[PDB]
Amino acid sequence: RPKLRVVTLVEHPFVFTRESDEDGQCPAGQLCLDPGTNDSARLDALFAALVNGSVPRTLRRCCYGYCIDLLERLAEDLAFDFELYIVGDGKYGALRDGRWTGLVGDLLAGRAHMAVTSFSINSARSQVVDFTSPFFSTSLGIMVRTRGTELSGIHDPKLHHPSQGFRFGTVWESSAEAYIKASFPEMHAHMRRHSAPTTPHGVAMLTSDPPKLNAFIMDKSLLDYEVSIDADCKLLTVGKPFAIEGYGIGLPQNSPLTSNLSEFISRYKSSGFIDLLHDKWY
Repeated sequence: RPKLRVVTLVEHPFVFTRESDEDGQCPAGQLCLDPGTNDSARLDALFAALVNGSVPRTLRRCCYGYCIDLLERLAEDLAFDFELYIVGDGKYGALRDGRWTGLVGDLLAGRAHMAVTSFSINSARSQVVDFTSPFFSTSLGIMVRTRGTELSGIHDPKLHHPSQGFRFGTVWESSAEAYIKASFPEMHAHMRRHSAPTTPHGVAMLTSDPPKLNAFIMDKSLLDYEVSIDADCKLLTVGKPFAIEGYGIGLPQNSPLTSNLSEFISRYKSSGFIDLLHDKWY
C-alpha cells in the first residue's frame, strides 16, 4: 500500500483534534503532527522521527471529524495508507509576495500528496493545483450578534459605506478574502484591518467585550456550526447567500490519484454517504 502524506487544517466540524494518549498514540481518531513549519526538511525529519527518533506529545494530536471519516473511507476503497500533519501557518492559501501560502503552498512545494479539510475550489487555486470533484458545497455567509445588525447580504450599503465604528472582517488568506479582493476591492480595504487568522478568532471578535466586529464573513457551513454551539445562542447568520464554492481534496497538478478519488467521491454523494457524514457531524 502506498503511504500518502496528507496536510490538513483544523476547522470544525470538518477537522477537530484532541490530545494524544500517554504514549502519543490515538485510540480514537488519527495521529496528526502539529509541526508549525513550512520547512520541507524539518517536516521530513519530523515524520522520520516517528520511526527512529522521539516526537514529543506537544507536537502530536489526534484528528477526527467529517473529513477524517471521508479520508478513512477513501483509504479503504483505494487501498492506501496515510500520515497527517496540520499546515504550519494555519491558512487555506493565498498568493502573497509571489508565493502561495497555506495548503496550496504545501501542495506546490511537494510537502504533501493531498490536502484534506474544508478546502474551497476557486479559479485562482485551480490554475496551480488540482482538485477532485467536490464533496460538499457552501455559500459565503455573514454572522452577527442577535438583536443588532441586520444585513441584506453582500450588497448591503452598510458594508459599502460603513458608518463610524462599524467593523466587519473575514479570515486572512481564505477563499472568502480572495472573492472580496477580486469583486469588492474598496470593501476589502476596510476589512483587511479587521480580519482574523482563523474562523474561531473571527467569531470571538463578535463576542468580545467590547466587540471588535459587527459582522463576520466566512463559509456559511462553518458559520452555521459556530451558531449551533454558541452557549447563549447569541449568534446568527443573515442575508442572501453569495459566492457559492465547492469543497474538494487538493492535490499537486497532474497527480495520478485525482481521478480515482473523484470517482469515489461521486459514488459517496449518490449513495447517501456524504449526507450521512453531514448528519453525523452537524
